[PDB]
Amino acid sequence: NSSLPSLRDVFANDFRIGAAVNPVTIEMQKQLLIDHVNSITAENHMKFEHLQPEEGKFTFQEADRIVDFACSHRMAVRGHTLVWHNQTPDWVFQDGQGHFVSRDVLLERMKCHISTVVRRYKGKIYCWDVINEAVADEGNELLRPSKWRQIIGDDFMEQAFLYAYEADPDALLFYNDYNECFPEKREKIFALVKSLRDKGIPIHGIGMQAHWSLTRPSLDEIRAAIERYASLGVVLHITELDVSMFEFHDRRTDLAAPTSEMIERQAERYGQIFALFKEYRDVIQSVTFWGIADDHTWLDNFPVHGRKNWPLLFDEQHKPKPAFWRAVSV
Amino acid sequence: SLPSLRDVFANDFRIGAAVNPVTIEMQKQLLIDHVNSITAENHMKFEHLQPEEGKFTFQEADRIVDFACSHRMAVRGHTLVWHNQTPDWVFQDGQGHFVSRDVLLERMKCHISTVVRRYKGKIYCWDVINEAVADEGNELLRPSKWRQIIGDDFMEQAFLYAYEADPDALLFYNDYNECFPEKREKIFALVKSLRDKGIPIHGIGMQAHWSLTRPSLDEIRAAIERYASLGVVLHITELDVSMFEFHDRRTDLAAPTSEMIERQAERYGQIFALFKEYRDVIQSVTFWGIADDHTWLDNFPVHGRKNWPLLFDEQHKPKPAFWRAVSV
Ligand code: NA
Ligand code: NA
Repeated sequence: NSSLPSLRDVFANDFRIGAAVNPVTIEMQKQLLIDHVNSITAENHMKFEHLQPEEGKFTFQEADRIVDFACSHRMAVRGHTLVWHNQTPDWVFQDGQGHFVSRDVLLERMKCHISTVVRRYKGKIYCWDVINEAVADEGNELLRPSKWRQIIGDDFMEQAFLYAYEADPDALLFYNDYNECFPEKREKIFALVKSLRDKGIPIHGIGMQAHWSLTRPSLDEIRAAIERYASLGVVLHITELDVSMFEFHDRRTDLAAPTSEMIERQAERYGQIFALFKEYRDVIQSVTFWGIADDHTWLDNFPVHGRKNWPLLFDEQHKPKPAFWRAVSV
Repeated sequence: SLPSLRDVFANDFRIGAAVNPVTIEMQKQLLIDHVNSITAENHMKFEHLQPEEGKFTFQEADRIVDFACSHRMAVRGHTLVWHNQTPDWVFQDGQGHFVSRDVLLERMKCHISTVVRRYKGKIYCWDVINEAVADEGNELLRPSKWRQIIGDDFMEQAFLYAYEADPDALLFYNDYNECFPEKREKIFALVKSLRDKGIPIHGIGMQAHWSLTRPSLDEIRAAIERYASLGVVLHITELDVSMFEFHDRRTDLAAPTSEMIERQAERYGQIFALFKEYRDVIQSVTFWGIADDHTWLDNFPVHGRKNWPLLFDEQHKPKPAFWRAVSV
């Protein structure tokens, strides 16, 4: 590593380079993070259930440790995430009686959470994934079902963005989602963000999660999605990048190591992706990987529990993989 | 489908490889995919072209030239007059005594004329004189039989014979350790002297048999500048980056270490950035091979010790060095 290029430095004129972390991986992967990144996202500890597990019980200790680490290494922080259909406790939607709460009560609870969390980190966190994954990932409807949407109505997203803007009007506010380059879902995401900007809602950016495979989305699909979203005038962040060794249909559990062909194709794929991101450096301002090295990745247990995946630029011993050298040489 | 080296550097310089007929077959697709210049590693040296007086054995050189010409590759001719790889007959009479100056010039002229005329129109440049400057000491030139018999104008004569045989060729002085300041100044003085005398010497060949740390980038830049100030063409003729420092004769390693691989990558990125910077004065960069399955450094200076000096590995895959070189 002594003579290795530093990712944040190679890309200094193009975009920030980020990693998702938690307090345990900050300790386990500390030197890689120090050597390579200039942005951090909490993998889990700024989600609703990890910040307000019971009403009026806020548990900021883990998030605080992550922000302290970033600020002491001059790293930016992306806040992830305020309003999502997952990892939100049931209390949020329920009354004492158990029944679903009203629209007005859920809006009050949404405003209080957003206000308390965003004001705590104002001046340290420069952007927030305000809405995560509201667009349908299947079928013909625009929006996924969720209790937020069921109880408030379809303007729940408008309200979330307005509450976050009031809490920190200097933050950049994002709509964040995955499968963002598949054309049908891209058109839904575009339509949604267009309609919010067309009402004056303070949505400043689109977060492209980029939970990609070796084959999907194609490079033409990524190009088309970057152009489509940039044409709205928003900022783009690539927010959760990883390149899975398995396609969505491949649910094998038996592989104890990637083949040479997988390792070589992943290297080619990461070179191709970074060349494209560099080509769109005027609209992409940050690329965050959902991790930093193959000793920790959510893809070990998703979408198949208990297997192993090798999705990042560094291996389990924190050494650069063939993908690293192609990524940094674009 | 990787970037092609000749394409990456199309606006900067040719990209070459040393070959022989066995490595053209073993590395054929890498050559076709990457280079636009070829040098014969061995088979255009005097002992491989005229092993006995009047016996010319062009078959292997012809095969290398045919390959190049069939793939739109230039050819650098290597080498006409050198103290190495020249048969004993050249300097001897029938009674085994050394021949006179005039007989050796006749032999030098006959060899150069026959060899250069055969490839005229196909080979665009020649390393006419190889490695004439000394290692150490204050003496400018190393002793050699060529120099002993003819006198110090042997180089002047070789260049005039080569020019006569093909006035359209670029004629080079080629040498190694070309960026060490003491040797650099001798090479400068020698070429300057020939040039000012009107000798048709057009180019300096910088062999660039380098290590991970020597010469320094500052040494390489000074040498490029010093030689370019002569007004000659510059070719990097025999580039390789040894995983061992020259005096390191260690034999214990079966594979490059991660540190070796990563330092070599940084080194090759530094060197190509510098070459690119000096694109105005450098017109070709040839490596002394193309992939680590064949390299003279596997047996020099330690016989049978493997080295890993080039941009592609033994399986013809790009190394970290490839990616940093093309990144510049
Ligand atoms: Na940018
Ligand atoms: Na040039």
